[PDB]
This record gives sequence, C-alpha cells and structure tokens, in this order.
Amino acid sequence: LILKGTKTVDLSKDELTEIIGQFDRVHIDLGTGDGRNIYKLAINDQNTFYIGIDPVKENLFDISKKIIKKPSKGGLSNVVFVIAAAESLPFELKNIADSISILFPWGTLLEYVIKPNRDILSNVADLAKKEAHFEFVTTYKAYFLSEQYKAELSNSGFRIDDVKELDNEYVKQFNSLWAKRLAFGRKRSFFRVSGHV
Ligand SMILES: C[S@@+](CC[C@H](N)C(=O)[O-])C[C@H]1O[C@@H](n2cnc3c(N)ncnc32)[C@H](O)[C@@H]1O
Repeated sequence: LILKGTKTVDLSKDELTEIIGQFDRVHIDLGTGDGRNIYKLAINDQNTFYIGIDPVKENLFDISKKIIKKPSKGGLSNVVFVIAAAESLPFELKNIADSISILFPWGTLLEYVIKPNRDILSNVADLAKKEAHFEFVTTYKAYFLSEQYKAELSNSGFRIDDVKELDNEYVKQFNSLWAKRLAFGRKRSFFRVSGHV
C-alpha cells in the first residue's frame, strides 16, 4: 500500500525489487510525516532509494503530488511512500534496508522507541539488512546509555554504537514543518541513538 499523488495504489514485492535494483542503497524513514525530510534527502542522493512510512496519508499529499511530477518540474524517482503503521509493516519490506530512521516520533511510535517495545521494534529491525545503520531522534540522555535500555534494544535487533544529546542547531538540516517548528522553537534537547542492526 503506497501513495500515487493523493491516490492509494498497490505495489508488489515484484515491482519494488526492480525499482530497487536501480539504486546502490535503500533507506527507510519510519514515521516519515510529510515527506519533506525524505524529499530533501532524495533530491541530493540520487543513488539511494528512499522509502517513507506513515499511516497518515493526508500529510503526504503535497509532496506525494510533487514527486510524481516530471523531473523538470520537481519530480523524483527515488521516493516511495508506504502507508503502514509500525505495528504492521508490509512483508515486502523485510530485510530490505541499508539504514532505517525514526525522526521525532510522537504518540505510539515515540513510546515504542522510548519504552522500548521489544516486539514492535523487532519488526523495524526486520526491515533491515546485514549490518544496516540505524538512528532514533526523539525529543520531549542518561536514560539512553542505561544498560536496561541498551539491552532491551539489542534484544530487538538494535545495537547502540553512539548516543548523543543534541540541540536546536542539529534540527536545521531537516525540512518537515514539524522539524522547523522545533529547530526555531524554544531551546530543547534532542536525543540521537545510532548504531547497527
Ligand atoms: C512529529 S510527526 C513525524 C515527523 C517526521 N518524522 C519528522 O521528523 O518531521 C509524528 C509522525 O509519527 C507518526 N507515527 C506515530 N505513531 C506511528 C506508528 N506507530 N507507526 C508509524 N508512524 C507513526 C505519525 O504518523 C506522524 O506522521
């Protein structure tokens, strides 16, 4: 289940695999929001295939509409938007990504990261290949380096290598409206848990 314009269509494992073969790397942005972060990402890295996942199709309408245009007028070919929720990822995404990403999640995806939820998180790891990079940027440090958290994450397939506390400046490289509200909002701490699956 993917987004063509503001339309919902069907993509097979078949067609996905072809599209993918034309790119050196595949990247998943779970909880992608409005596609702006991905769009920026895709425009600069034409050798990475990008997949954004979000169950809320309406926030993607504008960019989904934009990526579908001609390349002369804003179109892109390295971007697909999947409409699925973290608690039921499509089978066609197993063992597919070189790097997975969960940026600024909220509601339940925030909790699945923070708690963490071993079962759901494990499905996210399942979307990843051999030694695929990962990245988790939450925001509301010592909690993330705890042993209970680090080992709750291993258990799911997520091996922590680095854990930085970040600030507003870091968030300026992102394009979503949400990320801008936070970048130029009040001073705040953003947390980044990166590593290999
Ligand atoms: C703050 S917006 C994310 C913004 C985008 N990731 C960014 O960094 O700008 C929160 C997003 O998380 C998504 N979300 C919350 N729970 C989710 C879940 N369980 N599975 C997938 N997406 C989820 C919502 O759909 C929403 O689009």
